[PDB]
Amino acid sequence: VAAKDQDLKSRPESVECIRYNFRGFRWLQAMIFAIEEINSSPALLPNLTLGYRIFDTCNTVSKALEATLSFVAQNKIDSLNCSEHIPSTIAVVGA
Amino acid sequence: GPDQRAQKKGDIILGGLFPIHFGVAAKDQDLKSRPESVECIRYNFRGFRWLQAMIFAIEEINSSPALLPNLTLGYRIFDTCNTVSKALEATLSFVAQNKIDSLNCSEHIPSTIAVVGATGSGVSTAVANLLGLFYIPQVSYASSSRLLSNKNQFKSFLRTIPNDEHQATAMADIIEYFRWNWVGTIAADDDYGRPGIEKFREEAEERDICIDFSELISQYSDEEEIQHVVEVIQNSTAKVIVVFSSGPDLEPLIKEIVRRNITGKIWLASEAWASSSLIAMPQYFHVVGGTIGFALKAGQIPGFREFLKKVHPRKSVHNGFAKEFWEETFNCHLRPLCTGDENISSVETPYIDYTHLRISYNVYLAVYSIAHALQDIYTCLPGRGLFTNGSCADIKKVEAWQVLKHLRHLNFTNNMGEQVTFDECGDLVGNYSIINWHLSPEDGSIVFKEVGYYNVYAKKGERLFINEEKILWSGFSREVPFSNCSRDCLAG
Ligand SMILES: *[C@@H]1O[C@H](CO)[C@@H](O[C@@H]2O[C@H](CO)[C@@H](O)[C@H](O)[C@H]2NC(C)=O)[C@H](O)[C@H]1NC(C)=O
Ligand SMILES: *[C@@H]1O[C@H](CO)[C@@H](O[C@@H]2O[C@H](CO)[C@@H](O)[C@H](O)[C@H]2NC(C)=O)[C@H](O)[C@H]1NC(C)=O
Ligand SMILES: O=C(O)[C@@H]1Cc2c([nH]c3ccccc23)CN1
Ligand SMILES: *[C@@H]1O[C@H](CO)[C@@H](O)[C@H](O)[C@H]1NC(C)=O
Ligand SMILES: *[C@@H]1O[C@H](CO)[C@@H](O)[C@H](O)[C@H]1NC(C)=O
Ligand SMILES: *[C@@H]1O[C@H](CO)[C@@H](O)[C@H](O)[C@H]1NC(C)=O
Ligand SMILES: [Ca+2]
Ligand SMILES: [Ca+2]
Repeated sequence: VAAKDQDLKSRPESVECIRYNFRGFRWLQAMIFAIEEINSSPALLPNLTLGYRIFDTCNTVSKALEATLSFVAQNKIDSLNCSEHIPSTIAVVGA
Repeated sequence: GPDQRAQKKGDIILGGLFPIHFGVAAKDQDLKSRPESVECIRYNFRGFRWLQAMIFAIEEINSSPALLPNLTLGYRIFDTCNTVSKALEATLSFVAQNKIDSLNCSEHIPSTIAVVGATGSGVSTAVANLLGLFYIPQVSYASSSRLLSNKNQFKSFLRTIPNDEHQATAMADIIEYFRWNWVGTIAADDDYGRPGIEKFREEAEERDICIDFSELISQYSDEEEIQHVVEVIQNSTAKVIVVFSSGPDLEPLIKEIVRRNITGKIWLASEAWASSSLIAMPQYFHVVGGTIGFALKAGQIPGFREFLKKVHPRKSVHNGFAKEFWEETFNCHLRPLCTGDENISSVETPYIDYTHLRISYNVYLAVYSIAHALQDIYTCLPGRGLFTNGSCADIKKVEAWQVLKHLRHLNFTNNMGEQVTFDECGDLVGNYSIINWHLSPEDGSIVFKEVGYYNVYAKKGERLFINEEKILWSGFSREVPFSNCSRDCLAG
């Protein structure tokens, strides 16, 4: 991330990721490739399609925690406490 | 959110995390059925006293016109049970409004402005990640791991308890003072034990001290690991053992050592178990007697004991923890049926039986630090301010990050006449008190006698003072033991 130190004189804003990791992009493409191959292959899990929601971590705990909070939204609503548009995540790959 | 809480509404809401229990049940999850909730078992009267200290501080602030007039503080306090999962449920409860603002329905959701907690360092680490996600200040009273001094990962963490670096240096100084060079080390396999024991290893390497063994223990350790550690201790010829562990995490090992009746070992304790009731009971004085340990500076809270004695399972409606406290204290159920008429003085528990207030004073100071930050928010001249164009934050519409900014620039005065500030790492500096474990001649319990101190404000090599005339090695002997690997070579 961008090491722009915040003095908290204004409302803090989301940090910015700086350098591009091509290897991580290749790993993400590997995940997508595996999912598509599974969907096409009828031998494994027929009549069923696997989806995905993949985020960025930038080797930072905060970004991965925001993504994880997005992952557990429905379970969070069930435990702590509306719309059913929230998709339940069966498993997470990472980090 | 979780139940059994302690809630009271006010204009501004503070969060709280305290160990009302020692730990959760160890029922394994076979996962053949849907996982249920986990149950906490052992009741911690000391953590309940700390919770009462926070509530007492809040009530004292709410009664004083000198601090935050026309504003009422509130509190929403939960139990952690020394477990990350319970604390994370409570923290998810804390940040519901901010979390739903970031990710994305009732407006009644109370917004926590600051959190007080927690005791452990792993628990504080998890809660600190979650709270620093939203810049909610978190002032802890007992977490002392150096890993929490990293501000790149923990943006909003503050402490009223000193760091553990000076304590490891103090242990090295003590070992050097009594001319030992052949020692052993034990630590808890957590974020508190490992950094401290590594710092001690570095200091001992600098002071020409050899270490025979280095073992790691946990409160969930199986039998195999316990016997491995015990055999490691038993084979070693070193009599001095340095322990960085808490009371709950050290109990199985001490029990197993007592079973085999292993004697003659000098125990150097850290602040976590140097005053712990799970290690300091008179059925182990043949093993842990003569323990040399550390303690924090005490504090004076006038009127705290009287408030502690006003606990009642019916009158105290804001504290949902009073019912179980009464049931455990009197062993009744509301087991004889409770009547709500007895005296807390009748039963001897860590709730009222205490001599100094050290962690409780830490909770007191944390609450007052947040209060003084809010006060500085209130008494803010429009010309000069810490935010953009030197403005001032609206006290009626105060946000958590503004409280964080004021806490980063905080300088106030205690009730005892001392200046309270936080450094760049949000840490606070304090003395240390050396104590030794003696046997009580009358009651038969374990007495903590001060035998010296550690002056952190002095220069290196002059910070330690010990009066060995007051020490009783193994509890009875006045002869300093011998803990060198080899006998000194004579002349020629
Ligand atoms: C145990 O070993 C230590 C070595 O660290 C001994 O301490 C040294 O004692 C000599 C004797 O005069 C001093 O000159 C050194 O300065 C000491 N070194 C220290 C204190 O670090 C100690 O005497 C030994 N104890 C016994 C009982 O033999
Ligand atoms: C830590 O302990 C030392 C020693 O007890 C304190 O230093 C003493 O301070 C008092 C006044 O508070 C002086 O009268 C003594 O002469 C000091 N003794 C020394 C310097 O050896 C020190 O103030 C304590 N630190 C605190 C309370 O923060
Ligand atoms: O960081 C930690 O885990 C320890 C826990 C701890 C300390 N002092 C205590 C007294 C009683 C109970 C627990 C503790 C020091 N900080
Ligand atoms: C301690 O010594 C005995 C005797 O040689 C040995 O059997 C045992 O394994 C040793 N313990 C450890 C932990 O090495
Ligand atoms: C433990 O060993 C000590 C040392 O001799 C002895 O005095 C004590 O009676 C022993 N206790 C038990 C229960 O064996
Ligand atoms: C805090 O204020 C006191 C005055 O009460 C002053 O003596 C001290 O130097 C100040 N400390 C800091 C760190 O600003
Ligand atoms: Ca805890
Ligand atoms: Ca205790």
